[PDB]
Amino acid sequence: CGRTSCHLPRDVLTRACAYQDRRGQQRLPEWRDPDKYCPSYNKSPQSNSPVLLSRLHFEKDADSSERIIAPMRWGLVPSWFKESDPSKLQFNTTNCRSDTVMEKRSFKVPLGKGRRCVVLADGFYEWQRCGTNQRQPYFIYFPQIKVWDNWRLLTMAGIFDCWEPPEGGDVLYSYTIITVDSCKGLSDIHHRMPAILDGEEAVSKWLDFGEVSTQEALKLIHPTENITFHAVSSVVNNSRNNTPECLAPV
Amino acid sequence: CGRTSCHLPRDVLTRACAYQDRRGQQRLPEWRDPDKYCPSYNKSPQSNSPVLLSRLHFEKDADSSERIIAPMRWGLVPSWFKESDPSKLQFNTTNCRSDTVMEKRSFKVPLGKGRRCVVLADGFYEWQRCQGTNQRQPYFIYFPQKVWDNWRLLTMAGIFDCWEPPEGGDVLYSYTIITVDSCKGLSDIHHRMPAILDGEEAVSKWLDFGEVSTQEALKLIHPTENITFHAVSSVVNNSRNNTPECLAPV
DNA sequence: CAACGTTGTTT
DNA sequence: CAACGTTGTTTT
Repeated sequence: CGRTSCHLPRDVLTRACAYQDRRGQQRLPEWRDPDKYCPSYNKSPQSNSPVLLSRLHFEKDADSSERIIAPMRWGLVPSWFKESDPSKLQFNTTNCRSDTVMEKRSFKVPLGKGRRCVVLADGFYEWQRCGTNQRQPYFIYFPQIKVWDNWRLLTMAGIFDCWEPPEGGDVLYSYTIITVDSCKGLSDIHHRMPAILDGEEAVSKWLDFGEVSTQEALKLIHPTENITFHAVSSVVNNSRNNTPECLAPV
Repeated sequence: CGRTSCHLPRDVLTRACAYQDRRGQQRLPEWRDPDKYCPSYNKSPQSNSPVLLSRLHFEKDADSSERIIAPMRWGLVPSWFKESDPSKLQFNTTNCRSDTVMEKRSFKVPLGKGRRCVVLADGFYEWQRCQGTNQRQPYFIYFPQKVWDNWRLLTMAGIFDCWEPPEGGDVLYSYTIITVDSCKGLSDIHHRMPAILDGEEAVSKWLDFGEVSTQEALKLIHPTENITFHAVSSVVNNSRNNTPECLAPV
């Protein structure tokens, strides 16, 4: 997808990410770079979103089932990118097609290093081509079986890479969201949907690059029907608008 | 090492190579190209020395435990060598480090074709760096045993290759002697020593590429303490000198 | 990390 | 040779 919501405050988001480690012990993920978390109802590519990844990416002797939550830049910048401005990337890595993921060098190399991450969101927006060229926006989320008390975060399959700015600076962590065919439920809205990891097991297996090979992890990548949506107002169309009105029903 | 002695006449050398085949039957090895054996007390790289190798290198239906003795050129000339004069080779292949042998493509490829051979010598010379001068002291180094009646030949682990002169001629067979760390007994003389195969079992297993894989053969390659030496005169320093005086004690 | 262009070794 | 080290555009 091309737009998400991820508005919850840091403390609330962290509690909504409670998980069981490989011994069945309930835990919260540990933050890296929490100050780069910027809550918004209206996230575009080139902004930072919180993602889950295995602690083994940061500590050599770590339990790969332990989770880090870290803000990462949406728009995978390949490790080999030669220019000094990540936004000057000449091709689009907002998304990564599931069907070609192991063929494309921007995605296959980091995937092969185990750089699998789970992109968090309240949900994603998608636009239906209406006739006129005016498109209708939808907010799309897990069914929620106030509402933001115990909201179920959407967990999208991503790949990340690490890029050292040639002229010096912090290693950039950036991600792409894997896309698949839209399920029947969404097929009238759009032809594509994100690779959604539905439940603790799918999330754990996507993250655990120490225990779960690329072949096994890619079996988790497919359309899913376990999703709902409502139409929203035009307010979300302008990426500068960050209000509860962006995902409010009409 | 960089210098050996191999001075015994062809008939005496062949009797000193008595071995048991795979049925326990005592045999002498069979010569190829005996006329290329030129006995000397003072052998340098690019000269020919007799080596043992499996008969299976020469006959498709042979008992791989049967041994050929054949003169080969010291200084492995890789099969890929493109120039017409083998002495133009820009790499020194007198020796092959045990620790990196599987990383070095000039040694790994022939090793993988089973081109393992046992380099024969009376013994080898090594030069000791004596602190406070650049004048080095030479030693003759041999198996523990005037004494040329029943002398025990030194049996060093070698790899060989086959090079066709591009402009035509006989296939060249050339060898490298594998090197390892010097044992404690020799550590004051030099930091390196040849890979010595101590006894009939080590020799048989190094030769038998039909029955003993690369992994198993490489377990035979290590420092050994079963070695003695004496200092010799400067006469051996000049590689043109071929006299009994080269390995005579002082 | 599959494709591709280069190089090969020790004291 | 063939094993090395080096290279590198993507989606709706």
